[PDB]
Amino acid sequence: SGFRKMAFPSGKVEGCMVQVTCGTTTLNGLWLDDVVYCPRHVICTSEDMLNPNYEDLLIRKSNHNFLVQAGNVQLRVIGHSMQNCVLKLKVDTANPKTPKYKFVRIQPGQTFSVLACYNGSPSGVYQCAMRHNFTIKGSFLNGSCGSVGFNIDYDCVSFCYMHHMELPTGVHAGTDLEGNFYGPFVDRQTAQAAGTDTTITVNVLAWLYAAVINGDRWFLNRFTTTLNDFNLVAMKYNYEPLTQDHVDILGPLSAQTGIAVLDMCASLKELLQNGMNGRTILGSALLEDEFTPFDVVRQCSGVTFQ
Amino acid sequence: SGFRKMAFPSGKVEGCMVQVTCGTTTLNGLWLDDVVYCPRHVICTSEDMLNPNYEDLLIRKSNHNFLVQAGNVQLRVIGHSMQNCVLKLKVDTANPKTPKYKFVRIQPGQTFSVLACYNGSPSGVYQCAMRHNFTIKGSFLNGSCGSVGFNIDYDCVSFCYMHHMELPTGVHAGTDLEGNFYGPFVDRQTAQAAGTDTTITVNVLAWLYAAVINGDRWFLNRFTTTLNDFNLVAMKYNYEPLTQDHVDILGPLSAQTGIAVLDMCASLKELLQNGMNGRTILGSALLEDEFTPFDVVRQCSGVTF
Repeated sequence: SGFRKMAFPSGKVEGCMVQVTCGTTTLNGLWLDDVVYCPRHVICTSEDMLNPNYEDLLIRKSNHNFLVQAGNVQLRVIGHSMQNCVLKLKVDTANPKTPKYKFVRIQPGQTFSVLACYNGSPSGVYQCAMRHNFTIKGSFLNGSCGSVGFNIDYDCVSFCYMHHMELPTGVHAGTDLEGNFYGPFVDRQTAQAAGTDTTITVNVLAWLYAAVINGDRWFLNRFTTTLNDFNLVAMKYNYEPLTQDHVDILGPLSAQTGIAVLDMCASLKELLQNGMNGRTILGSALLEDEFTPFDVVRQCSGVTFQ
Repeated sequence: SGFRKMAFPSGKVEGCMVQVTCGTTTLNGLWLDDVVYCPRHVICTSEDMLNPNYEDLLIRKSNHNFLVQAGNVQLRVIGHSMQNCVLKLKVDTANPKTPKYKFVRIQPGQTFSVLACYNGSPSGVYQCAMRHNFTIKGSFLNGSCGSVGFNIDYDCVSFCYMHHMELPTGVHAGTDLEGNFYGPFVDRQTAQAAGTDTTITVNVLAWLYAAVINGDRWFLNRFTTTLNDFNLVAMKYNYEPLTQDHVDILGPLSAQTGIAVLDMCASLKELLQNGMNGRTILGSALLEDEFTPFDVVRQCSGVTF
């Protein structure tokens, strides 16, 4: 019993974190095979950060200008290239700790674990959702640039995120491991602000199922609804439209509890309009939207990894 | 910036979990050097779960009654002894991934990370706190017995909890790594029930300071209170009483923000009286009590680690 927000065990990734230094700036890198991956704004200075010329600044850099430390050991750089917003440093040694991995790009609403690091050292791990405005609400202090987010499938690590910057509202923005930003952001010291966010409706439903699985059920009612009636209510409360697809991923939970998806939907729409009656669900006084359906299944059936 | 419920990286503990089987019972064990630790109820059968005589049960076991597997590999048990409610199995191989570690016993309000495991394999990692009724509100399924709680300050792993059982209310009870239960609980399937759970006041106050550090200000007021008057009010909301030691502990955060501890107590008292008015603090719509003053400092100022 019980239900916590839960991250993937981080061991496979802590073996990959290194420290990267270019002049006065030091940040984190991801050492896989013989390549170290890190944000390309490491080559920047404070002077040319309002308008970087990243191709221009790169070639002028020597392979020995980049200093890569893995713990007490130094890594010689024998080459570099830039892929979108990610720098790649070729080193002469393969990482003996490289796990099975693959680079994936995630969809808004999907969750992942973040390994926050500083000076190449893993500091903490936590669970984030890719918000619909393509930010994540993380916890990142100065020097956490280059920290990575990931999921684990069986024994394959899926790297989905690499941290680049903080937005003025305190939310965070980054790229996939191929250097493409999530959302309408750029890595320049310019003025940027996240779009308007929406509740990940399917995640709220999954969380309500997790509450029912755990015996927390005061919100269930006798009513049902349809996609059309629900969505008209959802827009006015700034909720993501519930598609036919969403219902089918909720299938397993709809089976294991005996509450149909449109049945659960009528409970959620009542909570939207009436409120929570000063009560809590799963020890929360707000509708939690950072648990995906797979997160609830993985946690309420005990999937383990390697 | 930002503030999240954060766990320690789990790699150092992942290298230590193994699967321990006795008869038809399988749970998790902790493999450090040449000892594997696990809950001693792994040696119970179904006839010995109301009033098990563990000394009697254990002397009847041979080393070959215990199957220990680290992944693909079988560990040969060469001895066994009992320390309070924890079994210790000596094996012929020290664990090559044993980290630097120690065993500590924690006090209520303290937080730690939990590496939940099944059949010796990690399923996930989350943060917990030891409540004042000496339970934790974990997330455990059947087969999670033997999972451990830990902190990693610097490079030393501090093991402070091993999971033994779930109580009829959904909460969990366990031991330190010396086999002593937290609280009045026993590893018997007899009727047991958690004492009243109080809100961990010093942690709430710490979280409110973390909010101010992060820029939240809407809940501040111009009142201050005495320590006695605050405890009279907070008691009525089932809050833990605040001692002078707690006031000292909040001193550093108090200095960093400029808000006196007793003046933040006045803010908490008002929040209990009016609730949140639909607003949030640090992303939450209730008052969080699972962050220590130490947790707040580590996350809000330099952590590195």
